This record gives sequence, C-alpha cells and structure tokens, in this order.
Amino acid sequence: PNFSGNWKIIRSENFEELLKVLGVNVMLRKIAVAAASKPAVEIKQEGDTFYIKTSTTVRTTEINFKVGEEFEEQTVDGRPCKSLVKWESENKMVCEQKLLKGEGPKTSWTLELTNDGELILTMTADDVVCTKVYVRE
Repeated sequence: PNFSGNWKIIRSENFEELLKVLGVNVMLRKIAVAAASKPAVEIKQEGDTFYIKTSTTVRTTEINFKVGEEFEEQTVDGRPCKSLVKWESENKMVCEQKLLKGEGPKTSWTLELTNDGELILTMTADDVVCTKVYVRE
C-alpha cells in the first residue's frame, strides 16, 4: 500500500521511558512530551523511495531514503547513525540503526500500515518499546 500522507498522532505509549534508556536528561525529557507532543508526520512515498518529515512546534527533521540502501539520520536522542530499511512484509518496513561514533543502546524503528489506514510506528532501545499510532488528516 501507500504510506503517503499527513499523519496526526492518535495514540502514544511508553515514549518517556524510551527517552530514559537513551539517556535523555529530565530537563529535555519533560519538554519533549509537552508541546513537542504532537509530532506531525508527513510522508511522500514513491515505490521504495521515501521522504519523511517529522515536526514538532519547535523542531523539524527530514529523512530521505530508499528501501535497501544505507542512509544517515539520527537516533531519537539525537546521535548520528547509519540506517537501513527493509520490508518485513508488503505493509511493514523495519529499520536497523548503527551509531556513527561511540557506544549505546541497540536502536531500531518500524512502520506499518493497517488495512484500516492507521500508521503504526514502533521505536526500540534495548528492551524498551514505544508505540505511536497516527491517522491521516
């Protein structure tokens, strides 16, 4: 299917705790779940090529990738990393991340589209999982 759209968050579970495994301090943490608490997600998909923009009130980031080709982005706590997305199924992609510098938690993310048109994002850091669910504006 097609992941394209302007996506608004409808559910968020365990985000604060993902931030703790990544070692995000309490100052940054409390404002990260506050007004940066509607991240808006915009996706443009063409075949295996993706543009994904994630925005809060104060921050904006863009990634551009093709499935099966390495690219650079950052972990949720901001550390630069090399990423690689592959399809787990027709409706689900999985991204493995590797730090460019230093050591840290094993981090990944997944995106999947339900038959009803919900976008499910999961983010993992070692043994901690955060799930966010979006619907199209």
